[PDB]
Amino acid sequence: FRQENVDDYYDTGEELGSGQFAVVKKCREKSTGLQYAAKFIKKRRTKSSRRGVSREDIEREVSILKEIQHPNVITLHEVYENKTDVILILELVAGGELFDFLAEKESLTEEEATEFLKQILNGVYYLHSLQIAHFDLKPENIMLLDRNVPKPRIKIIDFGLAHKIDFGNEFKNIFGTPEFVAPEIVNYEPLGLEADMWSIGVITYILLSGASPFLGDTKQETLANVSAVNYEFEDEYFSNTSALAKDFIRRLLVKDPKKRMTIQDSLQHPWIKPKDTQQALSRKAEAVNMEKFKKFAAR
Ligand SMILES: [Cl-]
Ligand SMILES: [Cl-]
Ligand SMILES: [Cl-]
Ligand SMILES: [Cl-]
Ligand SMILES: [Cl-]
Repeated sequence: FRQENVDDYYDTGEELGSGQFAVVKKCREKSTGLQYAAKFIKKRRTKSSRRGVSREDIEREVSILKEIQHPNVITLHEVYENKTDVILILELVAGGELFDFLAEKESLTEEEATEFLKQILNGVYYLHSLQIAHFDLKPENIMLLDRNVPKPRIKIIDFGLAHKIDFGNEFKNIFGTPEFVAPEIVNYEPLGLEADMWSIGVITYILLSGASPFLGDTKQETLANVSAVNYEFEDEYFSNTSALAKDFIRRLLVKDPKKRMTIQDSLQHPWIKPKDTQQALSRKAEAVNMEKFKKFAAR
């Protein structure tokens, strides 16, 4: 990584987000005027310290980011390192979270929802073609490049949990968001590209209903709901939903990863690519709107 002072080359500014051991700031490159997002990742530095990320996990995220180039995945521009942090200069994605943008609309049909879902599928299809599992797919990691344009472009971000799956599975404990992780993550079982497909099922469920399918009243209950595949198309939220949409979701929310729909099959599923007009017109049904997001946020 570049062992120089990032401040010699960039002006940094507004914080855009921060988790544990990472903060993301807006920045501008002095030599070009172009804007980026700078992600400062705290290194733990010593193996016995608990005050940061393993420099090896960082190395993994950077090596994956350097390989990927696709219009629905975030681009890596440059990497700096100082004694305390590794700093990723990333493509700036400023349009906000997809679901926040969708919460502003009065109405959304299934057909409209698939135009955004298809961009997610396209990005994940690229990743899985490279045998890369993202492992942290959830609404907050699905951003918009520009929310004003007629067809906004989706960017998948945050490759902090992403792994190359060269053996078909990896045996590592993944600490993801309970609502969105697959049962094999909850149960500390071997993990593959299939885990992303589960997360896509959860995102799609929310995309049509405004409700979270496995969200329980305690964190452990949510994890148990996931492990038991306990969800329902509650008629309060899925009254309008087409059978094709429910079939697409049903084929992703499957406990056995080997029986789950693949990214390739999901792109060929009739809900995504209708085979006749009867199928296509069933996607005129209502997806999520402004009132469904607020009906479930009321809990
Ligand atoms: Cl938000
Ligand atoms: Cl990270
Ligand atoms: Cl095992
Ligand atoms: Cl069901
Ligand atoms: Cl299959």
